Amino acid sequence: SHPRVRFAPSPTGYLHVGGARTALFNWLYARHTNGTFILRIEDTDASRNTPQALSVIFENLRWLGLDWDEGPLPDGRTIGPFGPYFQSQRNDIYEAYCKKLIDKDMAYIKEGAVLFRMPRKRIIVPDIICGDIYFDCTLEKDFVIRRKDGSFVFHLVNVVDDCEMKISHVIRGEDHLSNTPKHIAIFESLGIKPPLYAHIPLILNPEGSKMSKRDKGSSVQEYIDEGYLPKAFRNYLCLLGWSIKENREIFDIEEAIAKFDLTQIHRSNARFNRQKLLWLNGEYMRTMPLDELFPHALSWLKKAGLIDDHYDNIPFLKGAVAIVREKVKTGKELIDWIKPLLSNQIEYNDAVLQQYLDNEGKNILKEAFPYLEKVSPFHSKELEETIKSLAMKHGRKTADYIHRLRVALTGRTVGPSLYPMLEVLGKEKVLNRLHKVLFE
Repeated sequence: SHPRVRFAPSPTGYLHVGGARTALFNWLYARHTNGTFILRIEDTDASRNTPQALSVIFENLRWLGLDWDEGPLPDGRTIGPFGPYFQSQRNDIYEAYCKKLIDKDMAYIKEGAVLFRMPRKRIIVPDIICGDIYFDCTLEKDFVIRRKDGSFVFHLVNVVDDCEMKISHVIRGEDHLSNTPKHIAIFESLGIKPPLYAHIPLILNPEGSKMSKRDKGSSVQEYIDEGYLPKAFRNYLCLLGWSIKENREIFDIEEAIAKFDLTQIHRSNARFNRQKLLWLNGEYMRTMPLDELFPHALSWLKKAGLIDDHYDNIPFLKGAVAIVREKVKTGKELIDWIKPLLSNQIEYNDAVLQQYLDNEGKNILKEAFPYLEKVSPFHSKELEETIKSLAMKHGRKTADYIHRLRVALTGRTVGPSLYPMLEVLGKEKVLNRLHKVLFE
C-alpha cells in the first residue's frame, strides 16, 4: 500500500526502449505493491525540451497501457499533491535545499558555484537488483551541485525531488549505479533516510552493443509505426531482464503485476532479440480479439490504403483483415498482404507472369472460370469442392489451380488462405479480375 516510485525522463522527441522498460518496471512495482507511480519531467534545456517531445512521452506510455498516479498531463494539467512535476518549476525548492546544505556546512561556495562536501568513506549501496555494491569513496573529490550559471546538477536535483516527493524506491537503469554514492551522501547530509535502490542492467544487442539513441529500433514510436501491437510490445518489455518461473514468454499484464518482484530481475544484461519480438507480435496478431485488432488495422490502413473512414464497405474490410491476420506478424505485413485485396489494379512482375500465367497457366485458369461463375454460394467450402472436382476432371492437382488463382487475383505467391480469400473478394471481383487476366 505504501511504496512511491518514479519515472523521471527528459523529453527529447522519442521514448527510448530502455526508458520504456524502466517506466514499466516502476509501474509494475507500484501496481504489485498497491503503491503510487509518479511521473516527473526533467526539462533542463529549453532548446531540446519542446511540447512536441512531451506529447511523445504521454502517448507512448498510454499506448503501452501505463498510466501514472501523479504528474503532468496534456494541456498544462497536473495531478498529484507532491507537484509541480517539472524540474524547471522547482528551482526555489532546489535553492532551499542547497542553502540548507551550506547552512549545515555540508556545502560551500567556490568560485561562483556550490560544491557538496563528499564523504570520503566506504559506502555500500544495497541495491535490490545488483545486491550489495562496495564503493571506496576516499578518492572521490567534491562536486558541483549548483553551477556557475545558477543551474542545479542532476546529482542534487534527483535527491531533492525524491525527498520532496516521498519516494520510497528508486528504480532506474544501471548507468546510474556509479553515482548513487553521491546521492546517498546527500540524503545523509540532510538527515533523511535514503530510498532503496534497484538498478537494472542495461539492455544489449545480441552482439554486445548498446541500443544507441540514433540507431534504428531504439524508440517506441518506431515499433508503433511499424505495426507492432501494444500488449505484445509490452509483454516483450517484461521479458527484458525478468521472467515468470514457468518461463512461458506470453502472459498478460495482470499476471505480470501479480508476480512482479524486483528481486527476480536478472543480474545479467537483457538481450534485445528482434526475432523473438517479431514472433511475439505474431502470436498476439493471430490470437487477439478481432474487434480489438480492427481499430489498429484501420489506423495502419489510413497511412495509405483507405480514406478517412469514408470507406463505405466496412464489412469487406473486416473480412480482409480477419484473413490476413492469421498469417502475418506485424501491421506492416498486414498492409503488404491486404494491398492486393483492396487494390483495383494488380501489381504483376514478369517473373510471376512467365511462371504462373503462361499459356499453360491461362488454360488452367480457363478450365476453372466457367465453374467459378456457376458456383453458389460463393463460399469457402463450396469453392474448395469446385476446385477438388476440377482437379479430378482434368487429372490435375488442386495446387495447379490454387497458386495460379492467387497469382492472377493478387500478383502474389503467398497470402491469406485461398478459399476464404475467394469468399471475401466475392464473385464479381474474382470473375472480373480473372476475366481481365485471361482476355486482355
